Amino acid sequence: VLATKVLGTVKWFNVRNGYGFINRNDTKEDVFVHQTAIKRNNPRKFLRSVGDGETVEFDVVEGEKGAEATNVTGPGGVPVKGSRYAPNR
RNA sequence: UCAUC
Repeated sequence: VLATKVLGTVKWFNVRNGYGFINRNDTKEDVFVHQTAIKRNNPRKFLRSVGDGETVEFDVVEGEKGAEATNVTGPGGVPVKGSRYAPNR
């Protein structure tokens, strides 16, 4: 873990490919986010996702190809909103 | 991992 409970804005997230990027609000740098790194998914949606432009809170770790987000939630640990491309329950 | 579901 390189940083804990960092706030960020999802740059974009591709539901079909299962990944995207988050822009850190502190450093304004992008970090990779994989679908499996989402800790609190939207219980009202199917599939694992975050939605473009959403505010998220996460840890930062060193990944294979640059820094990565893990333990992704909404701010204060609440569920994420998820992607418009992820179907609703 | 910069995609364009």
